[PDB]
Amino acid sequence: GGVVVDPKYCAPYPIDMAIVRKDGNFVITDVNGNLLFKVKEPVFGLHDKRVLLDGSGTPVVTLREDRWQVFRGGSTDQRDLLYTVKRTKLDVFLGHNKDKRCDFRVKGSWLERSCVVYAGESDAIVAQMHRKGKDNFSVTVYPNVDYAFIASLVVILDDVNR
Repeated sequence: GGVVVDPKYCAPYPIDMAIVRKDGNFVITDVNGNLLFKVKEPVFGLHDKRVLLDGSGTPVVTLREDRWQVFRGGSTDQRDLLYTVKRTKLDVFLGHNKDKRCDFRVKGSWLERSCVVYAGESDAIVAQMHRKGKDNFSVTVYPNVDYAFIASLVVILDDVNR
């Protein structure tokens, strides 16, 4: 129940995330510094779409906007819809969920660096933010949890703050 984007983005040990900023084009890498994804606006003069790229520049997911849809790779087609995010904090429904139990939810505060992601029908914590051009927080992704999936929520939490 931890695979959302691709089972390949699921490690057997916890992965700490980090955001670094050099119009929301920034990077999320691990805390040692290795780039996990590059986050960018796909079109100049268009702030409602962002794309997560791996280090080869290949699109992993595309987020398109109080409501966001996240798509496979570099697409915005309904046939590539992975999940929808609705603004206790954020609720996450996978594509097949056409109705009203969340598959995941986000609670806590972005500015307090207390974001925590929970699996719906189990309430298991799958990711946890900790307060520390690096931003003032880390996000631990727990084993077998899809870290590309957690990265978009970070992207979405950052979208709401900005």
